[PDB]
Amino acid sequence: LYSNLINVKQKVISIREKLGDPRLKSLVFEYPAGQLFRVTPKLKVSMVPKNMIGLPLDSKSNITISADDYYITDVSRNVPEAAFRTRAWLDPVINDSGVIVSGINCRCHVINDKSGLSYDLILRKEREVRV
Amino acid sequence: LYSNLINVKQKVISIREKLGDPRLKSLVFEYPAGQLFRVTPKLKVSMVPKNMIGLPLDSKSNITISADDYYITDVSRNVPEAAFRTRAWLDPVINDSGVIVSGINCRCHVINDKSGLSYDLILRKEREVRV
Amino acid sequence: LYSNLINVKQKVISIREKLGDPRLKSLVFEYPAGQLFRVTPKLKVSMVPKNMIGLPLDSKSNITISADDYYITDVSRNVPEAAFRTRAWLDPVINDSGVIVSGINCRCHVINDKSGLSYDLILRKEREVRV
Amino acid sequence: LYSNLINVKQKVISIREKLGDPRLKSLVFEYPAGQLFRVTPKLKVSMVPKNMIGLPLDSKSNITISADDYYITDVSRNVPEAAFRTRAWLDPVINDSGVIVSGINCRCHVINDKSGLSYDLILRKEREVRV
Amino acid sequence: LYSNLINVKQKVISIREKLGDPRLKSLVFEYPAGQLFRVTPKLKVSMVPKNMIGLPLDSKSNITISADDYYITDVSRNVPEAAFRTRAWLDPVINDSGVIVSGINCRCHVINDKSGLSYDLILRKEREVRV
Amino acid sequence: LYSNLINVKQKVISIREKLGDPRLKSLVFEYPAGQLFRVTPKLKVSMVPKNMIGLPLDSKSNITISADDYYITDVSRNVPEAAFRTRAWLDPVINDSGVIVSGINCRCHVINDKSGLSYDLILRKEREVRV
Repeated sequence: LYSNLINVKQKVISIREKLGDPRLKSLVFEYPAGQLFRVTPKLKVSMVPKNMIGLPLDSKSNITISADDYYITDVSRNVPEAAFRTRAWLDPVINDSGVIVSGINCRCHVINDKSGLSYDLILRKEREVRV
Repeated sequence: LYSNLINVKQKVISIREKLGDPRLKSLVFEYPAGQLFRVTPKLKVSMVPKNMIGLPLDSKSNITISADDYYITDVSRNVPEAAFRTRAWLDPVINDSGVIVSGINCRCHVINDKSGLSYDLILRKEREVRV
Repeated sequence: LYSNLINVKQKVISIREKLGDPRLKSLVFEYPAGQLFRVTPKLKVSMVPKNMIGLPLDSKSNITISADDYYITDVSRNVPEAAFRTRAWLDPVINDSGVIVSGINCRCHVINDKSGLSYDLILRKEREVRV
Repeated sequence: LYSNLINVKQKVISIREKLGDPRLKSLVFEYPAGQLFRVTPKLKVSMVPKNMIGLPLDSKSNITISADDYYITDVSRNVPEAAFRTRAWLDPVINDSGVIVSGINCRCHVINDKSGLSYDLILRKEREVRV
Repeated sequence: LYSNLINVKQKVISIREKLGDPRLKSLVFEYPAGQLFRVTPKLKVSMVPKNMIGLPLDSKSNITISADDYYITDVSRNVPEAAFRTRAWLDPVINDSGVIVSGINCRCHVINDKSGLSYDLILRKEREVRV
Repeated sequence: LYSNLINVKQKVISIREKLGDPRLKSLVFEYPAGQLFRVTPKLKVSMVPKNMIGLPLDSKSNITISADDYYITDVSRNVPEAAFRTRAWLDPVINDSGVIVSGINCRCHVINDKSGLSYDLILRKEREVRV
């Protein structure tokens, strides 16, 4: 069916969090304009190693940076597609208010959507991060 | 035989649309001069990730673009070959008239025709799109 | 034996034409000086995708072209070797005379002869074609 | 569980040191500010071959160096993550004091953390080493 | 033993010539200073495709050439090693005298000697050939 | 154990020399300062093909050379590690004295030590050789 398949995939994946593994990271998005959208499972993510590159703002400049990216493997399709056009945060903290203080700032760099029941995406860290 | 094989392939593939998967996208072509040709199955398509490149209009210019392409896997051979020389639209909308208002503009970039009973093609998005 | 093997290979391959597949293309050569040599089987051929390159006449010029090539897989060794040094035509038309009007002009670019009983060759389209 | 799994992995790996193999090297870190953190198992490490490169301090200079790196395969996750942000020493010697005299100076270059129960890391030798 | 193994390999390979295949080419060398050394089996050889390169005499010149090479697979180790330092001829003709009139001129470009009982070598055609 | 394993590996490999194969080459080192260290087995070695490169003494000069390297596969770990920092000779001749007259001069270029019971190394020929 592909409709209940994504939801059952979320239910079966929710077993992974009951086992304490350190690869699990909390991902949040800001899909609506002002407030946040959180992925339900505390999914796992790997880190592709860094590469030393020029600035993406101006490539032919003295300022250079290291591009750091994260590889998120099992992320449900139930999340809105337009969420991927908005900045994402890995391990964020929410206060008493609706804002976030600390976390690791990332932007969706490349989408892999070959599997029909889950997305898989790589997201690049911002050049300036909070923590 | 290869004649009825393409038609039976269309009939068996028409099962995929009865199952609700999000990878299915509607493809239309404009093979005749003025009006449209629609592929029968609501086939699936993947997105190859973007690459930052110079302008194809003038390569050695300040203006740069991102080349975005789509990978259409199961497309029948029953479609006319000359349709591939005309612009294509992914998820288009047809009004009361014969024209299209909105959709994602693409052009056939590379043809893979190794299989004798279906085409497989990658089509590059236009630099300017409607939606 | 390798002598009757090529001829039996031609006989068994002649079954493929009795089945209507669209990958079959008629190849002709002009091996003797003035008249034509036609390969017996209506063999199949794939199209390797195009690449944008400079002119082979002068590489460091403003004029650029797209190199288009065809991959012919099952072609018998019974054809003369020296035929491969002459221009080839894919889907040609012969009139009442011995000349050809229309067809797709190609030249043998690379030979693969690893198999002892058939050639396999890739042939590059001419920069100027008839149809 | 993933909690006792890392500790049992340390216990089973502690068998490797009871067998005398020469690939085993002692790794120490300086995770707290001033004193040292030693990995429990005398784990094995391979040497990726050297490459001749420019200076990382100034790339477009006359001074060039050879980048030498070590590939540490089985290293437990029980070590603090922040230890990887501090210099590491391969085969170090500790005196009567808390300082180290001799050893091979290295810095964590790339982290591979695909396995959920062990890290695997490559660490680049410093340009100036003690021994 | 490796001594009789090469000779038995020559005897068993001598079956291939009794079967008429077109991949068989006669190779001769000029290992002694003035007269010729012929390999015993009429071994087979494939043609790696051509590449357009600058002149090896002067690389940064207007004169360019195409490097054409041949891949000789089954060649016995019984031939002297020093024969490979001398020019080789594919399909040569010997007259009534000890000289050769026609043939395809080649020089040993790269040696593959991984197998302990046969050589395998690629030999590059000379820029100027006889036929 | 890994201690007797290297010695038994030397004993079992000493069978290879009792069979006459031409890939066996005698390797000697000069690990102590003045006299020689010979590897016990007459191990086999392959030749990686040559590459045309600039001078390693000055890269941006008119003088160019061909880098020739040898791939030594089965070499025991019982040899001292510091031997690899000294020049090596393939097929050397020892006179009545402790010096060597003729042989093929090589230097350890890259070490592969993934296997815990044998080294495997590639060693580059010197630009000037004796024979």
